[PDB]
Formats: sequence, C-alpha cells, structure tokens
Amino acid sequence: GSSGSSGNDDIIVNWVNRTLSEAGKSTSIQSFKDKTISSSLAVVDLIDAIQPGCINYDLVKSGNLTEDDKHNNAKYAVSMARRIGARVYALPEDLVEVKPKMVMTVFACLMGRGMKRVSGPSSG
Repeated sequence: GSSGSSGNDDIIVNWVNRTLSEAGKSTSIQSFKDKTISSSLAVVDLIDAIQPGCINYDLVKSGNLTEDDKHNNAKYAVSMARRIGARVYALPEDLVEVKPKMVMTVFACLMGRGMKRVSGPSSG
C-alpha cells in the first residue's frame, strides 16, 4: 500500500474499467502502455457507456486488426471522443503506437464528462 496520491495515473485506468462495466463491455485495459489500446477496441466501448446510441460497432472492427485495421479502429474512436466534446485533440496515430504521452489524457478527458461527482457516508 502506497500513501499519498501522486501521479494520478492508475486512477484513470481504474475508472476506464468501471465505466466499461457500467454498461457491460467485454473490453478493458490495464495501462496507457498496454498493447491493447492499439486495437482501439477498449476506447470505443468506453465512449458508448457515456454517450450510447452514437457508437456503431457495425463499422468498428474486431479480432485480428492488421496495421491498416488498427489505425481504422482508432480513427473512429477519435472522431467520436471529439464528437461528444471531450476537450481532446489527440491524433489517431498515438493510439496505434499506444504512446503514454497522449494515450494518458485520451482516457482522462473522457472521465471528465462521465463522473460528475461522488459522495459517500461520512461515518459508518
């Protein structure tokens, strides 16, 4: 157990999973360096949770995504993310390479719109 909330890197990740479940998705990540973000499968399944009805899987690929596919998948996620207005101007390329430089915020920005507030029992 590590005290003091520094970096705030895991927090984001933890949420991503929570959101995906809130709707019931079969996709999830572990970190911004994960080799799963290159498929842009967890990114799309996320947006939906927040603003459903807009995400169309019919177009979104799945499974063995070739160099060309991977890019295509991401491209879609990007448009949406920005479509719903997530103050995110990241490129669809950073996702393919899974760069922790932009892939870190791309996940955070989304959270913003989502979780608005949270309050629990002071005592007991």
